[PDB]
This record gives sequence, structure tokens and C-alpha cells, in this order.
Amino acid sequence: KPTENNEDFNIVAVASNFATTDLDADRGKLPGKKLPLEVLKEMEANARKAGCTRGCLICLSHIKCTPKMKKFIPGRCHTYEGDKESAQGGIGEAIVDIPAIPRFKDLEPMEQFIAQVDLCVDCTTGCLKGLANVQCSDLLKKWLPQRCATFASKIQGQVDKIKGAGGD
Repeated sequence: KPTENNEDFNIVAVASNFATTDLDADRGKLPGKKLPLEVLKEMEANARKAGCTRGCLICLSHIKCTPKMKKFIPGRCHTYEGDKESAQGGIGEAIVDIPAIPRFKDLEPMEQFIAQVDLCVDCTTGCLKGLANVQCSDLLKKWLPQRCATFASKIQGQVDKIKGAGGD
């Protein structure tokens, strides 16, 4: 089992967004207590098995989010967990804009999210569908008995120190 190190991306949310089913209804709440990697390895274990790549998920997970977007679709971007800001700049603050999509910045909120998601063309057909049909893993159900499963209703909560990333 994993202990030393682990992945460097979030599939729980990524796969959720890809899901075609009416899971969005349960997404209205989502886990507001962060999810441990223990569940990530499980969820990703299914996607990777279908034939998924790291750069793919990482691309969808490393997607940028605008301030006006969240205003319309709050709780859809920036994953479920985050904290620890950055701030500072030296010459100017940071802005969320796509070089391949100028209008995207001044485009609808829903179109914005899809704009980036579509940009990431590093995902395979089998992986794209695998993420949506990934289904809620056993662990995911135990932690998310509300949205997933229909019996579980417990929670422990693990603490640690892990973080990174942060590009342009």
C-alpha cells in the first residue's frame, strides 16, 4: 500500500465533472471537509485501468478559474479543497485568461469551464468515458455516503503536510 509518496492530482472531482449521469444533483453539497488520498488512489485506480494518462487528469485538475465564473457556478471550480493563497506579483496581480481563447474571458460562465476542459486534448477516448463511468468507488462511498452509497454515515479525518504545484 501507499505510504512514502502519492499522486499529484485530484481525480475525485475531475471524474465527477466528466460524469454524464445526474450526479450533479448531489454535487450541490459535495464534501466540504476535503478528501484523503486514500480515496483518490481508489477512484483513479479505476480510471487508470481504463487507460488514462497523468498529463490528462492533471490538465483538467490544473484548470484555471475566473472570479466571475465562480459567481455564477460557485462550488464547481477550484476543487473542493484549497486554502493557502499566493498573492504578490511584483509588477501586477494574477489574472485568469486563456491564450487560445480570448473571448472565453468575456464569455458565459458555463462556456468558460467547458472551454478549458475542451482545450485539454491530451485525454484518450477510453479515458474520457472511463472518468464519467468511473462510478463511486467503495472508499468514496464510505466517505461520501450522502452523494454516494446509501448506508454509510461515518468519518474519521486524517491530518498531514503535503502540497505543491503553482504555475503561471
